Amino acid sequence: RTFSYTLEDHTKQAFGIMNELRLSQQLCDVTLQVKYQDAPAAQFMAHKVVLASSSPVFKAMFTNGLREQGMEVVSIEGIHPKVMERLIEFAYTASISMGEKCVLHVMNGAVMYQIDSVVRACADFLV
Amino acid sequence: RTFSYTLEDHTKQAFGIMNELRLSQQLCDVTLQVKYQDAPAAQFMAHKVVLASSSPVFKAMFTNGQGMEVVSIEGIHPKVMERLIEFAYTASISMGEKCVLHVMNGAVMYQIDSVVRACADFLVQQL
Ligand SMILES: *[C@H](CC(=O)OC)C(=O)OC
Ligand SMILES: *[C@H](CC(=O)OC)C(=O)OC
Repeated sequence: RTFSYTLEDHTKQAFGIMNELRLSQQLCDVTLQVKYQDAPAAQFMAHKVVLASSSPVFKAMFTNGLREQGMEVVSIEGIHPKVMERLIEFAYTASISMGEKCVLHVMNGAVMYQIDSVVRACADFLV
Repeated sequence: RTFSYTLEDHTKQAFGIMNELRLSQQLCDVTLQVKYQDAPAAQFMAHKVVLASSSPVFKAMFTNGQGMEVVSIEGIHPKVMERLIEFAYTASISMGEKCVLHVMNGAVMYQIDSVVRACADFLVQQL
């Protein structure tokens, strides 16, 4: 015989504690310090492989070129730090929430990182 | 207003992506050297944050006292460790009726309860 088993919500629960390691700052190999014009500078430590799984350009930033081992500090410009936080959380919890006055900026931030499931969610909200 | 959105198929897609990354040895920080009793020694590369997301033992291992790490693994077979690692990235596992005990023992070593309870429920069928 051949017995097979598939835990359905495993990916839901596995992502649940990958978010714990991000908040507890464990196993992190990238630090996204993002500074925006007329905005307080911020820092978000995350995991390269889990951000690569949610964004093709996050995947491209970390897979090619000469990357720093251990932990790589990445300077990011162009998006507000309060928008990058919305994107990183979506990459860890598969959900995103905000007010009606920021869905435009979050859409532009999600287009740059090609998180297409968010650019279509922000588009369906504005219709 | 308040915008909210949850992509349901996200965690399934993201795991399929970082499964492609482990099959191409990108963004990996582990080399699991499996040394069993007179078995052909095999090696498996994976991510600390992914193995920690599916195994409490792997979480306690990688979160203690950086960079790339090579860990020796003994007491487990390469093919049952390979099946456990594939479960971490695919949430699925498949064995033969003659290998259900050697995988339940491998899963009980790393406290992957979902695989343990499934294999233990298989043995009570023929009992
Ligand atoms: C928007 C802030 C936000 O999205 O809160 C969830 C913003 O930064 O204004 C430009
Ligand atoms: C081998 C099953 C086994 O008993 O190894 C511990 C196997 O099915 O490989 C796919």
